Amino acid sequence: RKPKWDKNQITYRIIGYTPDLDPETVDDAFARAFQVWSDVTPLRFSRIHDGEADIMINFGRWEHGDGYPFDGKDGLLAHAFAPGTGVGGDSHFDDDELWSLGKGVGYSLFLVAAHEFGHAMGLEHSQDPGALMAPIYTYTKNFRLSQDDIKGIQELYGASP
Ligand SMILES: [Ca+2]
Ligand SMILES: [Ca+2]
Ligand SMILES: [Ca+2]
Ligand SMILES: [Zn+2]
Ligand SMILES: [Zn+2]
Repeated sequence: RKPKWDKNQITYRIIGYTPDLDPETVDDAFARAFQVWSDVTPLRFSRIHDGEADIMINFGRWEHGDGYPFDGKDGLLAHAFAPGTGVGGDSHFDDDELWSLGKGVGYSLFLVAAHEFGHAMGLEHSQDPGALMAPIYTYTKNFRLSQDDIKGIQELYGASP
């Protein structure tokens, strides 16, 4: 009934950056976001620096060339497409927002990314208020995956070796 990736080897590339954080910190917040899923499944993520990747990462504001617009400060935060060719799997983040690692003021890039990557793997929203896949953003200092999230991703790719 649902679409998923054919093999467990997926590539990704950060083709656009934001002015709000150091490039090395951005690369780290994105890798940490992928690991939350690879720790409970057989999935493997490899970063490439040339050519097109399975999951293209980017930033944008308002219409950015895909029919699905953003909306300035606050409101929508980001979005991702289901497993598919071409644009499928791509994750876009709104740059009218202030990205940080939570706290002071802004939205945690690590938290929003972990959520969008669940989409790129084939997950939908969850009715569980405490789930990472819930539709609303909530900041928490000590993050941990809920049973609901673990149960859904393992249903699609199996459990961790
Ligand atoms: Ca917005
Ligand atoms: Ca893609
Ligand atoms: Ca910004
Ligand atoms: Zn987009
Ligand atoms: Zn979502």
